[PDB]
Amino acid sequence: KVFGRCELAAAMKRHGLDNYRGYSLGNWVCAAKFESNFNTQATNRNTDGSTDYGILQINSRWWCNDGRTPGSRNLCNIPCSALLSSDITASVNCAKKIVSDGNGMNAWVAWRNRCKGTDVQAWIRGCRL
Ligand SMILES: [Cl-]
Ligand SMILES: [Cl-]
Ligand code: NA
Ligand code: NA
Ligand code: NA
Ligand SMILES: [Ru+3]
Ligand SMILES: [Ru+3]
Repeated sequence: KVFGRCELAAAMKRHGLDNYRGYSLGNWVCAAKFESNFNTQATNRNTDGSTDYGILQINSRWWCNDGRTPGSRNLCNIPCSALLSSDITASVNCAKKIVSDGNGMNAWVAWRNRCKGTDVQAWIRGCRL
């Protein structure tokens, strides 16, 4: 599923991501924009052999099981394919664990490089929320 901007903002809010660990909704929408262009089916292989999955590009090195990332963990206790669903529940619940791990949203390199310190509220501007 390719979400609309305001559609994803609303789904993220319903799932409790708005202001989760202090990160306003626009931060999450901005991260999803640059990680996946709002496409739940996005996958990308990393140089270390792990793969990133879903709207928030969650990595198989630590967070989900894909059966092909040696020495990895599955800290969200989910198959990585669950992060590709049109229903964002699995991605949101796993993202909550990631953002609580110590470094906040810096876990998402694209958030740090493209959203952090910008006017992230623009990503939810105009949305009925
Ligand atoms: Cl915001
Ligand atoms: Cl980047
Ligand atoms: Na957009
Ligand atoms: Na894994
Ligand atoms: Na594996
Ligand atoms: Ru850690
Ligand atoms: Ru930890």
